[PDB]
Amino acid sequence: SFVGLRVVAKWSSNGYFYSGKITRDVGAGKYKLLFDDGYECDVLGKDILLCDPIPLDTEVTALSEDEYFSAGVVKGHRKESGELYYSIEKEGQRKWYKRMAVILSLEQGNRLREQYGLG
Repeated sequence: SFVGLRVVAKWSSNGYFYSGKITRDVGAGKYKLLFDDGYECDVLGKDILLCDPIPLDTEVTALSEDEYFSAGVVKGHRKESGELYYSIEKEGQRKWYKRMAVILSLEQGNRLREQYGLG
């Protein structure tokens, strides 16, 4: 089963995909998500990506500490102390981001559904 897996799943009300874990198989292609912020919703398998971590060379949206957002490209993954960090390149410069600071826009997550989606 997919229960217990880390995924990146769409939040339908804004179209963005967020990291979380499947907690239940609701049936018929639907799954219960527990997002990493503690929000929970049912999500269709087609809107769930099996990528823990989000892949190298993927376009993502990085969250900066003052509620700004920007696109960047994943160039690294690191483990430090049981936690995942992403190295994100924007305009030739790389910066590190914690897992919750990296999300996918609708257009960024849709690109991945073929290879990673649970549809």
